[PDB]
Amino acid sequence: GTSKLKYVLQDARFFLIKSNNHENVSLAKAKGVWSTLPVNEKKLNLAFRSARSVILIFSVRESGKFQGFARLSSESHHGGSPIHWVLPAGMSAKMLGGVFKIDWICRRELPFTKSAHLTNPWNEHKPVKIGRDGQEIELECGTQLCLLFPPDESIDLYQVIHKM
Ligand SMILES: O=S(=O)(NC1CC1)c1c[nH]cn1
Repeated sequence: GTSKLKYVLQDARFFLIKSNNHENVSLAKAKGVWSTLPVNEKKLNLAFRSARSVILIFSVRESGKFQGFARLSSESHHGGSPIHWVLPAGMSAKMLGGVFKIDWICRRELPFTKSAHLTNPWNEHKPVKIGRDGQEIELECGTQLCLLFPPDESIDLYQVIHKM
């Protein structure tokens, strides 16, 4: 069903994450972590304190798809075990902010062709697939986008609900 998912998404905030490669999304799915540049790190930390759920929706550049979505479970923190991200050319690990813990809600893919009817008011009402890394997605658009993903029957949202 979709009822616990809708509960998790109620009054949530949504952010588009545009990964340079599949390897970084694979690492995030395996380890339950994400790291971003300080400009986005600051936005996500502010959002984490402001809302019952902050949802990251992931898309690998040139894939034509989203790869899933996850909920922030912490603010960013430094000093963990290093994560061997595959960084964009011209970028060192020192340029990253801290590490966010995340709980995956859906690890299934959604092709952009299925989200063509959804536009993001916070990005000039362009299709929600369009946006820079860290673009906030307005509540209604973000909720409908998440509801379009195939259900991920491997995930039990009971655990996610208790952290809210
Ligand atoms: O270099 S990043 O700020 N973070 C990670 C490498 C994991 C980034 C690039 N594209 C989206 N986010």
